[PDB]
Amino acid sequence: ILGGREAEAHARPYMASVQLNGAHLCGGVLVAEQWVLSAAHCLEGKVQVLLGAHSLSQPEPSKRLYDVLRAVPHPDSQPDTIDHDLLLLQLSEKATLGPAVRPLPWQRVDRDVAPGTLCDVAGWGIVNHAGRRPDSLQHVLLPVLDRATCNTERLMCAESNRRDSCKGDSGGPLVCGGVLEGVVTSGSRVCGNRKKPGIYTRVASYAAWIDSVLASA
Ligand SMILES: CC(=O)c1cccc(CC(=O)N2CCC[C@H]2C(=O)Nc2cccc(Br)n2)c1
Repeated sequence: ILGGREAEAHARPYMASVQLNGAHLCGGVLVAEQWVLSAAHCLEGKVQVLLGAHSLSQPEPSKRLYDVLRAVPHPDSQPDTIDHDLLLLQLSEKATLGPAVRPLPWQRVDRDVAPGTLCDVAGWGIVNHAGRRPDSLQHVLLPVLDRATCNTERLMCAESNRRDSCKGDSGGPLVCGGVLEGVVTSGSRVCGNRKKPGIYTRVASYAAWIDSVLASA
């Protein structure tokens, strides 16, 4: 997160760190007891998911790491494209739920969020252009852009004027009126430059796919 603030410990109880050989790689969103949604290129052998966390290193009563049982990228995702950039991860067991670990409802109705609406993006991605990795969760509020300024029906844009998502925030949520609307893209892009808006996959565009994966296993 660039130009943001430190999040309040555990106030975003859906927030997941998606980790690869022990280190944070991507954000994620607890959407059911045993399913975290992230982005497709968050994949590249040993994948895990930390729930209930504010600090990645420090001891917290709610922190729980989990093994991943199944990794389901969207079938139409490609390693070199930003389309269909979703990934579902089934956890090893169902998450121990509490005030600090709670699934986030996702938008099932396929209407765009109103342009100008500020939505909340949280993550452990880089906080500057030198690559600094924060210990504790960060967030920033970002105004949503109309479709034509964005320029897919399946993607949505947010302003990137200093305040922005960046490397390592990929796969984490964009939240608007307490509902998940967006998942941060996992393709490379310049951050912090108002002329290159943030890109987030509209989850409502993929209600059929998600369900069809959350039916099973
Ligand atoms: C969303 C966006 O603005 C943006 C910009 C540039 C780059 C990216 C891509 C991105 O992040 N990834 C690609 C898949 C792995 C993940 C990553 O590289 N994870 C990571 C690496 C080092 C430190 C940290 Br913390 N995380 C997104």
